[PDB]
Amino acid sequence: AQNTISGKEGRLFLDGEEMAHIKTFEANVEANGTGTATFSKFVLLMMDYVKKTLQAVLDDQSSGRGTERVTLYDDSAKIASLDEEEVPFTFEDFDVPEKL
Amino acid sequence: AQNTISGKEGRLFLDGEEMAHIKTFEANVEANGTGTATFSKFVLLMMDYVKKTLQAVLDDQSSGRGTERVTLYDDSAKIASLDEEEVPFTFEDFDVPEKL
Amino acid sequence: AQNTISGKEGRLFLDGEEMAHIKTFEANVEANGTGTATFSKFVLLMMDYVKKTLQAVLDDQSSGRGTERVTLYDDSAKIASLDEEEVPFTFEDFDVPEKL
Amino acid sequence: AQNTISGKEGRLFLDGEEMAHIKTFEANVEANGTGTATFSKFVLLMMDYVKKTLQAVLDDQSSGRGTERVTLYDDSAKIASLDEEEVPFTFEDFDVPEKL
Amino acid sequence: AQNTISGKEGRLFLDGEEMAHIKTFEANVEANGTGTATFSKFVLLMMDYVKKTLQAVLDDQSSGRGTERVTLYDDSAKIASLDEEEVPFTFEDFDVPEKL
Amino acid sequence: AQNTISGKEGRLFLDGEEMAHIKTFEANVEANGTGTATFSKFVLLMMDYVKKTLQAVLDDQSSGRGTERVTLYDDSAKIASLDEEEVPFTFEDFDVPEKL
Repeated sequence: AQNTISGKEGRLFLDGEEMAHIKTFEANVEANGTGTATFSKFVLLMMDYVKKTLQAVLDDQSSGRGTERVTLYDDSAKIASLDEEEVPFTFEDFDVPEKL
Repeated sequence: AQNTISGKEGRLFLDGEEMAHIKTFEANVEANGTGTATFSKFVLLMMDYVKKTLQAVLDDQSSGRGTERVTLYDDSAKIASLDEEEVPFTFEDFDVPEKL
Repeated sequence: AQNTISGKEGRLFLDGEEMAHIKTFEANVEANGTGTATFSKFVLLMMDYVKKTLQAVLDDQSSGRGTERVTLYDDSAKIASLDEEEVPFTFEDFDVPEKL
Repeated sequence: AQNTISGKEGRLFLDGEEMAHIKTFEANVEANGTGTATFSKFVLLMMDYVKKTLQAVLDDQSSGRGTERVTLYDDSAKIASLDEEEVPFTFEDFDVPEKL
Repeated sequence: AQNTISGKEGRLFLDGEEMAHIKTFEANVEANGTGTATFSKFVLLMMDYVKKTLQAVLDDQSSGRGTERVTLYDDSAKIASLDEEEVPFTFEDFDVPEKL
Repeated sequence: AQNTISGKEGRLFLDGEEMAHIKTFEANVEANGTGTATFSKFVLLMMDYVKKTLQAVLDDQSSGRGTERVTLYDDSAKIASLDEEEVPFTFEDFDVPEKL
């Protein structure tokens, strides 16, 4: 429900390579969880990777503090990706390490 | 129904520590009541606290007077919070102490 | 139906005390009638009063003339008010005394 | 259907007295027909009259020509009017006499 | 479906007389076809004529080229027109003769 | 679902001739796939061709990289096209060759 989490403009890295400037994304801590996000070659490349680390900028308007980075630590999908924009994904842990 | 109450940008304090710059929130005096509100570490931290004092700025457009502060005095939720943005909550008393 | 009536920014007075800067309101001559309106301490105070004279500025776009004041002459509600924003109310007479 | 007709800001006259600056109105030649329109004292006064000549400015965007005046030549309603804004009405003839 | 066609601001001529500055219109090649369009005296006059040549400016955003004129070559309707704005009509051929 | 792909302002070429400045288009890798897109003479001409190579500018907001060109390599439709704007189509391969 409101146990949601989402963040503006982000980038996902496959073991070090940036692979898609993923825009709006919105997860759901179930810190394992499910979520969704919308995303050139590189990006798409990165997507195929996350299919098989998404580091964005948190968009909590409440601003309990200010604005921090959010990372989302951690095959059908792989095939769907062979050709809507809201793609599903399932991180295994989330985090808000630094401010900004 | 219209026995509602809501306020723009607010902050909730857990025994003295600010823990989430909670944005739009909207309660419902049943001054005990139920409500909802949408909210980094600190904020989220504060949320886990209110789960187990929300002091915002009233947004009554009628402006019967001007603009005053609203405080909302005073586990499943705690678990939901482990990972939408509209979170539920149940204050035990509300108040409009000062103007602004 | 169209036998409606409504007016922008208004104020309701309880025997002389202003008690809520009530924003948008919209009545319905049945000049007795029913209506609804959306509304700090003072305002809320005034509300508890009207629960048990709303003088606003008419918002008829037709502008058959120009812009005049509208007054709305003249317990469950009282209890609902102990904690949505569209509150119901039932004036016993309406009026458009002066221009502006 | 599309056999409609409507015009921006208008005024209705009861045998010579302007009685309501009626805003958006939209009729329907059945040049007798039915229609609807949304509309201080004077205006409301005029309304009670038309209940028992609406001269506006045509709002045909097609602009087959330019912009002309539209007049709408020629009791339950009377009672409804004792207290929504879209009021019904039934002209007995319409016209687009002059340009502007 | 997408075998549609439409064009901004246009004018329809009855054997040489302009008779309505018809705004947005949208046809459908079935180059015979059906369509709809929304449209003072003159315009309305022209309408009664087309009831019994619509030359507008094409609004294809794809801009496969640029912006060209569209003409639409070539009684119940006649009666409906005696008093909504989206009127139906059935051209017998369409065309995009010149650019602009 | 999110295995979608779409791109702003594009142009489709029939063996070398530009034939329609096709605006918004949105495909779906099933890199063969199905899709839809909305599109003067030339454009329409090109359309009749693709009916029987669409090269646009990718609109991935995620911006995993920046902004690259997207090409979509490779009769009922032909007939529908004889007269809505969202036309269907079925590319046989997609591509994001260069940046921009």
